[PDB]
Amino acid sequence: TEANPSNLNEDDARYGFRCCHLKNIWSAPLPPETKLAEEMGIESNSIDIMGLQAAYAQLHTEQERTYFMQRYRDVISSFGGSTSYDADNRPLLVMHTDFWASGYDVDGTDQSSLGQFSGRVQQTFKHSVPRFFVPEHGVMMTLA
Amino acid sequence: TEANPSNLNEDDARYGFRCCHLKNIWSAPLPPETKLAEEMGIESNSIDIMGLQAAYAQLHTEQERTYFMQRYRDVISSFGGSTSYDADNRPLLVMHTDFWASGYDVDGTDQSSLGQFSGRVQQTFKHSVPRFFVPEHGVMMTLA
Repeated sequence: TEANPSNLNEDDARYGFRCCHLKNIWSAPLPPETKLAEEMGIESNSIDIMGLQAAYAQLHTEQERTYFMQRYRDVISSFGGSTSYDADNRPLLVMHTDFWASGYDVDGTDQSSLGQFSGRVQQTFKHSVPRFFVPEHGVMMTLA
Repeated sequence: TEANPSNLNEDDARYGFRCCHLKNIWSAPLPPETKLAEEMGIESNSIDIMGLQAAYAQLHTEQERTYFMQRYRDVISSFGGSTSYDADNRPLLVMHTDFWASGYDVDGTDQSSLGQFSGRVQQTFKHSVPRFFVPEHGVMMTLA
């Protein structure tokens, strides 16, 4: 929530924010506040089995939310409904491309560099956005 | 359970008993003694999860009963069996008809009644019982 580009720090402002590593077991853990146990109160000597039933149901709603419905839009999708991008002010994703960056090695050829190599990665790529209709004034930003 | 027509009160005896309003949220509530919680005892520090399981099962039988199997005949139907009308001494329903009672308005036509109306409801109707076999002596009663 920085208010001005001037509230950003050296690195961020010049290179952009940092993003998440590709997903793996250690970089895609369940949200840190994930419940590991759900307590349910009980009268000194008895337990309301009907309440216990509700308790679970309630928990279920809580979990679903924590695990994958943390964003309003996703909760509404949960019900089988939908939301315009104006509903939560989300930028509209118009096109997403992804590709691997490969290249070649350069062979060292002098007395000491003979048998050495330097990797030069150089990948060509196309990123094409199909004719899009702009309903209101604004910006079309493309990032990498 | 009145024993003699003479044990009936003025209104009842002359006009018949009162019946339930058409079903709606406030006139078709779950039977007043419907369970809102089912307690299950538990040893001071532990709970028998196997018992809890049975507890629910038992409850289920209790609920089903309260909600819709309060009559013997309905419990037996529950098992996929059947009962003669002699089993619980139920009168045999031979024919049930239902219809709406509409009519017309009568227009007022004198100096003060001009522009006034009186509703006269008058509905024609047929109630036909298909040839029925009477197995034993008795009565064929038709009520409205």
